Amino acid sequence: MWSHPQFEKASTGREILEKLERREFTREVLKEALSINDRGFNEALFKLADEIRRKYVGDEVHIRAIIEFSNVCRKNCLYCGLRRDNKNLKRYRMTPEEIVERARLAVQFGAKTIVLQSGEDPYYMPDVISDIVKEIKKMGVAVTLSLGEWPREYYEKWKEAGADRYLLRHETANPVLHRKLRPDTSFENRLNCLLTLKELGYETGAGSMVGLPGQTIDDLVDDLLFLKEHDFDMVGIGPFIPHPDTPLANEKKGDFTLTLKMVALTRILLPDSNIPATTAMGTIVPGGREITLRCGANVIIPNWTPSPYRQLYQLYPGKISVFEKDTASIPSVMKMIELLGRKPGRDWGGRKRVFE
Ligand SMILES: Nc1ncnc2c1ncn2[C@@H]1O[C@H](CSCC[C@H](N)C(=O)O)[C@@H](O)[C@H]1O
Ligand code: SF4
Ligand SMILES: [Cl-]
Ligand SMILES: [Cl-]
Ligand SMILES: [Cl-]
Ligand SMILES: [Cl-]
Repeated sequence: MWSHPQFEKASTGREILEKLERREFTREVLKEALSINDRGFNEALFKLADEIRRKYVGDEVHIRAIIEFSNVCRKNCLYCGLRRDNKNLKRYRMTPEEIVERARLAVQFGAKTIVLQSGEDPYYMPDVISDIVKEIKKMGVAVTLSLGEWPREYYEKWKEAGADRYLLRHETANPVLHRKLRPDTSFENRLNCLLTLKELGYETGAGSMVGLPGQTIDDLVDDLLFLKEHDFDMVGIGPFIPHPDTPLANEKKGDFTLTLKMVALTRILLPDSNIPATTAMGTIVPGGREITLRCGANVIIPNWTPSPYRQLYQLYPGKISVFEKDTASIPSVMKMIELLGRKPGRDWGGRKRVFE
């Protein structure tokens, strides 16, 4: 019959940016934004996200000092170096005293939030965690937990102990892919944990990997819409990095640009959310965290795990620099912040509601 030509790419690209600026976040708009492979479009997207960042979360880059206190995990996620079937990794557990005193040292170096992260290690759950949380809360700082999926009763105990925030990335909002990559659990379980945490009054963090095997652009759009639906306080996003001692060893690595676009779109969708420049972004590209901080991120998470454990928390290859002294990360990120013309957080850096 009659013809159906495409609009010119330049004019399409400009209309998408205009729709984002007017906050018309249709599925087709988000899909096209993630599908365009044009450096000028991408740069404009990043500039929009940076503008939104400046307006609604300002110039503070919040520093969260993480202690990865055990690499023992009862789960078997296909992507993760810590999966239980990986026997080519030395496992470790830190004592409560080691954890508490290491947190105290971060606080003295100026960290206003301590993040405690581990594999799903039953040793500590729930009472050892509670005791550690109570001790760190006496230091005058925020406490964030990232311990995986546990019963409501454990989450309730940890909140009573004084925990402020919980990070539980949704990983992938595609339920079919979620079950294939995380064969012990389900997207439904993961979402129920996130809903429970919010109900209990935690500030909650979700987020996802970009470039997982079997994940499409339509799946990434579903990730963005899920994030928007829940108005998450925090969103952690990074590229999938294949680990050699996992079933996903020979799969494609996630793409840096596409991941940066996911960060920028997250900022645009959730203007006053706390969004880190993740270590995975710094792993895949030299200076990756600094780039991400100019594309909508406003949080950085220096690695505060001590030797000799630090080098064993091998979620993905390249994660830990072996040349670094284990107290170098906090000063390092402070210098990075200074060089970007930003400033460290003044207070605990809790999510505020200033948009709308
Ligand atoms: N191969 C890989 N590439 C990139 N990020 C990875 C990865 N393996 C794991 N991660 C990320 O590292 C995060 C921490 S795992 C530790 C916390 C807890 N076990 C949990 O699963 O929530 C995960 O949420 C995941 O998104
Ligand atoms: S992602 Fe978290 S739950 Fe899954 S294997 Fe790794 S440490 Fe365990
Ligand atoms: Cl945090
Ligand atoms: Cl994160
Ligand atoms: Cl990361
Ligand atoms: Cl670091």
